[PDB]
Parts: sequence; structure tokens; C-alpha cells
Amino acid sequence: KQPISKLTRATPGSAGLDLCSTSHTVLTPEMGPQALSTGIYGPLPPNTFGLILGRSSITMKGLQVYPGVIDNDYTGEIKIMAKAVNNIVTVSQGNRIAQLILLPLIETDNKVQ
Amino acid sequence: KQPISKLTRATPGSAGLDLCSTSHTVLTPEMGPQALSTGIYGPLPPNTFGLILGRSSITMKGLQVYPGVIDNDYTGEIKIMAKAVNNIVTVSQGNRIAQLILLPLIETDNKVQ
Amino acid sequence: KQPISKLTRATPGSAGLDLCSTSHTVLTPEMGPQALSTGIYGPLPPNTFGLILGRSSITMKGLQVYPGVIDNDYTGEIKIMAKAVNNIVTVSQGNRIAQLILLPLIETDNKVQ
Repeated sequence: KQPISKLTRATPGSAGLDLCSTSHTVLTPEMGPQALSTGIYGPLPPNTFGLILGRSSITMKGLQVYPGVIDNDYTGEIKIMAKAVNNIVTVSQGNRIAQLILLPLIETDNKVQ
Repeated sequence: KQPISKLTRATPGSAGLDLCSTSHTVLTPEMGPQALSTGIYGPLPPNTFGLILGRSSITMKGLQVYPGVIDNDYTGEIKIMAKAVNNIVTVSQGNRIAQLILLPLIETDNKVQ
Repeated sequence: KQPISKLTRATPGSAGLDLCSTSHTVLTPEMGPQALSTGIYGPLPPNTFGLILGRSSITMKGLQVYPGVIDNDYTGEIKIMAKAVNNIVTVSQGNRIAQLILLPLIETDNKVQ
């Protein structure tokens, strides 16, 4: 288990922290959404939530990442929800597949239930 | 018609306000995107816009929610744009399908047209 | 090459700046993700990153836009990553296909690598 503070940013202007899967990824179109393990765990900095999105090179190779929302106080593993679009898609362990974007968590008066 | 202030947050750390459909949902892959009615209406708090995203349990069951963007002064019904990915997907009325995330609306000098 | 400052907002409450393709768009489901040229170039205002999302009318016509993330200091062309979902999708040059949403780029202590 590693926290998000261990994640790296490709460059200072990068919106996102890079996410890789811990295992070799073979996905076929008939499989439908698969949850890929990262071994990276919440929680997030105070007053922030996380959004998991694909990288564009990976999207273009036909690996779709479904938007993932990570709550501020989630302490579980961050997974990448991924689907092969058209073709069989393979991603080697340790290749960047997704990115974690941190966004402000706006407070509202909505009830909690 | 109910406003977004009636929506509930699963927990205080939840990024999103829960959205359900008002009707029973049967979706097949051949149907393509369907707009699911929530009976919840804009507008949004000042200086905010809304982003509609799927929940991860629902994504993993093969119901994809296409990112929805809700403008700050939209006064219409918030709908969930949904597609069955691989399999026939059923969702009972009142089961959480999507979430509304509120984000800051940054002001720019871009022209309005 | 035009900068994002030339983009227009449909209304003052619009979250997003409108994006069109520079060419006629014919997309079939078997083609998988295609990168549509906009002729609009980064970079983004300081302390912001960009998120590219589809418009909802276009989503509903069966043209899916994959979430695109634009880094703050990206100076290349903003492209729209698009896929025909179910049906052959045509979009005429100059019809709005996507939108660029500007979001705050939160600073973290994460390493840069």
C-alpha cells in the first residue's frame, strides 16, 4: 500500500498524477469493464476529491478509462476502470494507463444520507 | 421538479450528490445513448457548474454514464446519459446511477456567442 | 493556430468553451478512437488545466468524446478524441462537437518525473 503522495507528476504543468497497473493487462472487447489494481490508496488532501481519467495516448490505442471519482476520505485502493474498445488491448505492468486529477471539494448544505 | 438542494450526499467526504432515475431502466447495447430522467432540475449555486458522472459500482456492472456538463444557469431537468456497454443492463427505479459533482466556474475573457 | 482566447462561450453561464473540428467528420464504430483536429492550441491560463468533454446533444447522437486532459503548459493542438458508438456518425465542419472546461490546478508536493 502506497499513498497518493508517492505518485509522480510527469511535469510541473501536468494536471494529473500518473497511475499504472500492478499486473500485466490483457483486455478484450467482450470482457466489459475491468477494475485494474494500482496498489495506491486514498485518502486525498483535505477539501479535495479525485478524478481518475485515461491518458490520451492510451485512449487512442483503444483502451478506454471510465471516469472514476475518489472521495476525499476513501482509504481503499484506487483502481482504474478500463475497457478494450474495439480490439484486444495489452498493457505491460508499469506502463502509465490513467491519471489522478485533484479537484476542490465544494461544500454545500445538502443532507448526508 | 425538485432542485439540487434536495439531493443527498452519501457521506460528508463524498464528492458527488446521488442521482437516480425516476423510472425502471432496461438498456441494451444496440440502443445507444439514452437520457434517463431524474426529476431534478438546475440551476446550480453561483460560480459553479455541474459534472455528471457514473458511480463506480454501476460502471462495473456495464452501465456507462457519459460525462454530462451542467451549466450554472440551466433550469431544465438534469438527465443521465447512459449506455449498456456489453450486456443488457437493468436498473430499478430509485437505485443510484450517477452523481453530480459541483466544480468552480472559472471566469475568462472569452467572448459570449 | 489560434489560442484558446479565441474560443467562444455559448452563454455567460456556460461551463465550457465550444470546440469544432476543422474538417468534415465521418466516423464508423469499427474505426475506434479518432483524434479530431481543432486548429486551437494551448497553453492555458496560469494555475489551470483543461478538460475536454462532449456536448450532450452530440453524445446523444451517438458520438462519444473521451475525456481529454490538457496540461497547463501544453502548446500543441487541442484535439477531440471521438468515437462513433453504434452507428455511422457524420459531423459537418464547424458544428460544435466538444467543450473545453478550465479547472484549477491544485499544487501538491508530489515529485516531478
